[PDB]
Amino acid sequence: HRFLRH
Repeated sequence: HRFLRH
């Protein structure tokens, strides 16, 4: 569930 967010 590695939901990146930058």
